[PDB]
Amino acid sequence: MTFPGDTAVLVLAAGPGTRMRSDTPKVLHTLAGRSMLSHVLHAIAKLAPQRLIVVLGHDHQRIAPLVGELADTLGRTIDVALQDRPLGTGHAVLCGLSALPDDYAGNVVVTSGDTPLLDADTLADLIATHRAVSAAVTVLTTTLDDPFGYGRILRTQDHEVMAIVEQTDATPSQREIREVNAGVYAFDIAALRSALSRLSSNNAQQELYLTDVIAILRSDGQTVHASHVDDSALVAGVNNRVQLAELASELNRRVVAAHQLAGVTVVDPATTWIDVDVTIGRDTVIHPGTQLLGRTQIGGRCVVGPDTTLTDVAVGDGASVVRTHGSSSSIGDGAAVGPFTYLRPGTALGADGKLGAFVEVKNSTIGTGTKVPHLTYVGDADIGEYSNIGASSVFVNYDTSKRRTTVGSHVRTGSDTMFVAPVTIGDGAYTGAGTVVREDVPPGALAVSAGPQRNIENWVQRKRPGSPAAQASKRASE
Amino acid sequence: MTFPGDTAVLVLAAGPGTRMRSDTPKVLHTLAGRSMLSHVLHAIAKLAPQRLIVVLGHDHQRIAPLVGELADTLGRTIDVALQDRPLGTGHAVLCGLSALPDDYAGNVVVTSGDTPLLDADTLADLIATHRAVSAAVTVLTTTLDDPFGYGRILRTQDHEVMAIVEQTDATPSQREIREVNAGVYAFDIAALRSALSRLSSNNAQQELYLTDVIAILRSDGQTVHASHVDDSALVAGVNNRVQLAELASELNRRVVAAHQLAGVTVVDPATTWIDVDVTIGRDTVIHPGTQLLGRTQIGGRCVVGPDTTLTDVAVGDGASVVRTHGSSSSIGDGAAVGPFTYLRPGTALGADGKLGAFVEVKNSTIGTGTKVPHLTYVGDADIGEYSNIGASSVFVNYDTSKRRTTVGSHVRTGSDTMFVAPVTIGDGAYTGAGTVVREDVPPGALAVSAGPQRNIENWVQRKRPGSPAAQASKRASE
Amino acid sequence: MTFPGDTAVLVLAAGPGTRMRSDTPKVLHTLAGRSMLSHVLHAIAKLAPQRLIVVLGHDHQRIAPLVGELADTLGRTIDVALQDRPLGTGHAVLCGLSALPDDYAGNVVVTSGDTPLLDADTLADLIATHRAVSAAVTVLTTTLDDPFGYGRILRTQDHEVMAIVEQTDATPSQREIREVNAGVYAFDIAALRSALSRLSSNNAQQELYLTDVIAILRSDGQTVHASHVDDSALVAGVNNRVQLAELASELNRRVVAAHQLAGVTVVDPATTWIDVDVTIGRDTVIHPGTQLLGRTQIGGRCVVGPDTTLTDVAVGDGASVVRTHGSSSSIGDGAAVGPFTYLRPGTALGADGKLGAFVEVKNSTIGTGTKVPHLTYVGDADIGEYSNIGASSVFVNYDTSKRRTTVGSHVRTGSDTMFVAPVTIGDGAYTGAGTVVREDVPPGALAVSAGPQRNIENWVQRKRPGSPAAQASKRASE
Ligand SMILES: CC(=O)N[C@H]1[C@@H](OP(=O)(O)OP(=O)(O)OC[C@H]2O[C@@H](n3ccc(=O)[nH]c3=O)[C@H](O)[C@@H]2O)O[C@H](CO)[C@@H](O)[C@@H]1O
Ligand SMILES: CC(=O)N[C@H]1[C@@H](OP(=O)(O)OP(=O)(O)OC[C@H]2O[C@@H](n3ccc(=O)[nH]c3=O)[C@H](O)[C@@H]2O)O[C@H](CO)[C@@H](O)[C@@H]1O
Ligand SMILES: CC(=O)N[C@H]1[C@@H](OP(=O)(O)OP(=O)(O)OC[C@H]2O[C@@H](n3ccc(=O)[nH]c3=O)[C@H](O)[C@@H]2O)O[C@H](CO)[C@@H](O)[C@@H]1O
Repeated sequence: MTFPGDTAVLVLAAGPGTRMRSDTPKVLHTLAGRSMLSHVLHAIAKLAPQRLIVVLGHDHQRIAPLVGELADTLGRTIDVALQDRPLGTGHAVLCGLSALPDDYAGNVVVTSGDTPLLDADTLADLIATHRAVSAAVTVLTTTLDDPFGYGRILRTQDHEVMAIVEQTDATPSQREIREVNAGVYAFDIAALRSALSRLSSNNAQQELYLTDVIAILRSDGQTVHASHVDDSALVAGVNNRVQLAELASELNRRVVAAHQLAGVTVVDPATTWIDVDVTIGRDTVIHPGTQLLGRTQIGGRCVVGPDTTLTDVAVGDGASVVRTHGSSSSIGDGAAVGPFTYLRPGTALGADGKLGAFVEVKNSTIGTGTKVPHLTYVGDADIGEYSNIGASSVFVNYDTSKRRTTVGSHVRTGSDTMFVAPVTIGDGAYTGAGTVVREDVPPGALAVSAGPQRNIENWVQRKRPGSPAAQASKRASE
Repeated sequence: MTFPGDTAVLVLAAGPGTRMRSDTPKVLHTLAGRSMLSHVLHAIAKLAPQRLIVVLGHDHQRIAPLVGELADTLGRTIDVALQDRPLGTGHAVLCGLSALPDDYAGNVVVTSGDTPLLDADTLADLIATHRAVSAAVTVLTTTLDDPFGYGRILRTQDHEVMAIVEQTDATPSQREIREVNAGVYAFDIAALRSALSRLSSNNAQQELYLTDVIAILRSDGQTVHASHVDDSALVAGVNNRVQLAELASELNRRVVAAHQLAGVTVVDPATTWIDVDVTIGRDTVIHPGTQLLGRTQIGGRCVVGPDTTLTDVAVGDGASVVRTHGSSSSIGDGAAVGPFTYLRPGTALGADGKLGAFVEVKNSTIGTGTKVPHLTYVGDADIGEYSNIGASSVFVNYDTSKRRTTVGSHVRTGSDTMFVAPVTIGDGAYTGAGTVVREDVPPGALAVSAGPQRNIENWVQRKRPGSPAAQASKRASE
Repeated sequence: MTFPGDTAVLVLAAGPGTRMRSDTPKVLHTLAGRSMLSHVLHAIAKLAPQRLIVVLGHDHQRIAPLVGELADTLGRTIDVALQDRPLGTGHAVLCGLSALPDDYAGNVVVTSGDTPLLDADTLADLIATHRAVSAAVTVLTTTLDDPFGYGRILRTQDHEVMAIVEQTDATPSQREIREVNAGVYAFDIAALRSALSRLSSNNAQQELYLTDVIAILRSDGQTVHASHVDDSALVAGVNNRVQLAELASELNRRVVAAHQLAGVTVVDPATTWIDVDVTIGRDTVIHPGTQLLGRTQIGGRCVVGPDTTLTDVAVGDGASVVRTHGSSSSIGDGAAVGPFTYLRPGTALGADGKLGAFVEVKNSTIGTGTKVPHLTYVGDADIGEYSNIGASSVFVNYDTSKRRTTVGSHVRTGSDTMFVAPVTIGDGAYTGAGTVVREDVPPGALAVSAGPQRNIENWVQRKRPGSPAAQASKRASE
């Protein structure tokens, strides 16, 4: 942050990713609310290289679209190079180069589409070191407890880099090496072209190994330079779903920490999932088993969770959102939502409103200070202020009617009222318990439909004789 | 996988397990859906020894039954040796031997009933090494950060094994040894009998230590061989509930990983509990706070969780099961269940069906494409296809009547309908909101019981004067 | 446990705690159900020093009250020293000394208000070592992977302590030191006064560093002694919310372990939060995603969770409390609560009672063997024994009426009954489904209000023509 020039970045993304066992292209799997690809491109764009090229393989029609979207989001131009068949990483670099002017003179940085955690600094350091050491190729390495599967970096006691050897081609002895190839490079474009031209597919994998390039350039008498990255997580890639979840977990730790340091109490970081676009205000407390997803925004002094999932929800200041499942909705200041509350898209709850337990709202607006405390569904309706919706009620329209039920302010509807849409209820109106409202109700009016209660006096003895409820017999002689 | 012959396995399980502080025999505590005992016997049977014997103690009537069950499940014969009083591990081995022909000539492998994670390879390697080194006794060891409580393996600089010393009998110096006895052995039966005969109870515990046997056989000039196990977890035992939860956690990690590698996305492995018999199809996504228990089976391309608990539930392909608690039930392809949904035993939901929020179903069948979206209980009933059960409804029978309410296809029942079982509703029937159905309803018919809505016009002012709902007064002059 | 005399303890708590980014004083943030301050004072009081003094800063009116409360709770006297401005830790010690008689002769122990995990032993060892070594000052140290931010303890090869150097004032070389100052001290009061008098504010922070005192006393030719604490967590302090959550997590591990060792099965310790005052009986099983808060007490042989949150709830023996959110309530032996159940303050559920799914109770008593199984709200009411409250019902009073609805024993109320408070229902009474009870109901009586079901026979064809529910047409010709 930022890059020099002219710098061109290739992002290899044309591998089959068979180890994911997925019918969804590897780079499109997500963590923290962005696909791996989106993560990679966001970091790269922040460095603003002259050219940004994504090498894609056979399923490129499924991916190029996303790339164009990111191009626009990122305010820049991102090109696509094709590689019909995965003949190797080296071959992929060729294809990606084919999208540069044959006379390109800038540095060529190579990275992968499956390293979500890679950051601006690590890249900027990479090129900087590459220029300082006047290297023909610079390669990022890191050390792993288990180096299995990755390229072993061969050094002489000199610490001089000799070559990179793949897991498949390595000897048992070489496999003990725990310093591995990160797969992030900086090249002198001419040396890169030269070296690539000479690759051979005589491998355990019979492919064209981009990694062979550090060996040919050693042998060319060129400057070959490795650069160790300590924070190995930054350089970690995703080849299967085990590694996906580990990177997800690790990214999540960093996002949660940042929030904690900015004044957010997270009781249980290991159990609080927060996407990268989420914002949270000061002195807010998040309880365990909570996930805040998409573009969710929480104000200050809120209490969220436990066991709460919010996608693209906006929460004002001083609100409580407990054991709630919700998406695309707004909760105003000092509102109380939960526990056991479901908000569907389109829900807007005003300041000091209350959505209680076993309440669901979809596409509804609920005015300041209004309470829907119990066992109620509110669909496609607008409610006013300081009203009180009785328990066990339902606002529903049997459709595709786009007419909305309307309820005024200071209303008090009775337990078990069914509102058949579309209907209009006036300010300070009441409804009787067990009322079916099919007709508008005037301000100050009382709507009712329930019949009068009648008592059948010795009914249990007569029509349920001998039962335990022959405890009426006990009660009588007492 | 598999074993040589003749090989006889003793499983010591006759200890009191006092450190569990439980009124339930240690080996019967569970993890990942099997008792420790069931885990142990499953691994052993896979190796198919000639003889399999379980030594049990005083509460053997509570355990022998389970053993016979496992015998049948495992397709083999498992014997029981008794040890009335826990006089020691050595003594337990005697008792277990008493169930072999006095002239038994095979190798005797000894293991414990409290090591759930022990695997086939570790055992097969054990006997193999025992035969190769022509050992009189071979003993599995491993190294622990905290070796507290376990037998210290004493070696000379030779790496030669000299003896095993128990925590209780060890010196402060010996206690620093971090290589410990795993309690898994292979014996030459004759040397074992010989050695056991000579044990003495002159201990800190005043018991007959099976471990003394490696010392007497050293002194006998017999071949004594230790075999180190690196993956210490495999050899970890459960003596208290701290260790139980650690092994549970570790087993769970391995089960989740396997699923991830086979193409299942688990967002949060630390918070996803999956029993050993559960199956999950490709590209399925499991969200945090989910447990899949018993013989639950999930198809492909499903979304399960967050906060979902399924025991013996079957889920087709492309289904969503979110914030659901359920057991012994089936959810067909493309069905949507949750959030906040409860399925009790006997529930069968057809393809493309929907069980919504704050819905409970027990012992009911629900046809293809049928929706029960809100606040409804469906008990002991059968519903047809493409129907729509209105919110806030109840299907209940006041019993022990085994007659089932029946609802046809393309039905649309109105909000707040109570169905008193047993009743039959015909295809394309409707019910009015707030209807109590006690009588059959013919196809194409409309059932209703609710009264007409009536409005009492200035009622709030008259019977609740001065209230905030004197906002009718405001409304009138506006 | 216990302390010698005369021993005086100063608790520094007058720092601004800016790194918390909180409008709530650092020492008042909580973990495991106690503020850091309450944790600190509880441990100190258990040692019973002659004098206990808390140094507070500008917001002391917000804290001194809590201190007085703890004074009473702890059965002792705790004084407050003021320090108007945070001029440094050394300066804070002065202020705290100002609350001792000018001729005080006892030892002075200094500790911080932000070290929740500090235990009795570590303190008792501190003074004991201080007296043994006849030290003028003894200082607790510990070793950290990341020593960032803490005072580096400078030793000569002698292991002799030379000085403590702060992060801000340390050299890059000194910063590599990973042995750090714990900020827990024991002093000879005279040497302490002497040394403090000579402090200088010529610092990177330009403050009066209590830490300089170990240097002046070295230079005084006094005895200076460091004491290493291995369990670094005991000596860990909270300066930001990252460290808060880590200590919370670590404390929680220790509390859960203790319970496990006393015979409580916790399936998932990392996901089970248990406050310090909670009690749990033998053979109880706690499932993942559970938090037991405040003074919650669980009997024996219970099943609690998953996804259960209890604050100050009392649970008898053999009860199941599953996916329940509850506070200030009681659940009797063998009761079944959940899943998806909400208990508000004042709820008392008798033995063998059942609160089912999507049920909420507030301030209500529910007799032995009574069942409220589905979709019901029970507010401010008293129910008798072996009754059965039908699904989809509501007990609610439209208020501030303190009269309580009353229901007798062996009652069976029908699905969709609304009870308008206050009302009285007699033993063995029944209610019809869809009944609005506004009037008392006599024993053995049947209350009803619902109208008779009527059928409109070809209604779908007539008033919804062409619809899919023209499957009545199909049904007719079949
Ligand atoms: C380059 C090589 O020989 N091996 C390196 C490669 O191993 P590894 O075998 O992991 O390389 P992959 O097969 O993951 O591919 C690396 C990147 O190149 C892409 N790709 C691969 C082949 C292809 O024909 N087209 C294509 O675009 C992949 O989509 C991926 O984005 O990366 C590791 C870091 O994670 C390094 O330690 C290895 O030394
Ligand atoms: C055998 C011995 O002296 N000590 C070993 C024993 O310690 P440890 O003291 O853990 O042995 P336990 O008391 O757990 O018993 C070991 C096994 O033998 C059974 N049992 C024990 C006593 C008895 O009289 N009857 C009986 O059947 C127990 O149920 C258990 O299945 O196992 C440890 C491994 O976990 C080893 O490191 C110790 O060196
Ligand atoms: C004392 C000092 O120079 N540095 C020590 C201080 O660092 P550190 O910089 O962490 O010290 P803090 O600023 O946290 O304050 C330490 C304690 O003293 C209190 N306080 C501080 C300043 C003040 O003017 N008034 C006041 O009461 C704080 O509220 C806190 O309770 O504690 C660390 C342990 O956590 C040690 O490793 C450092 O060597």
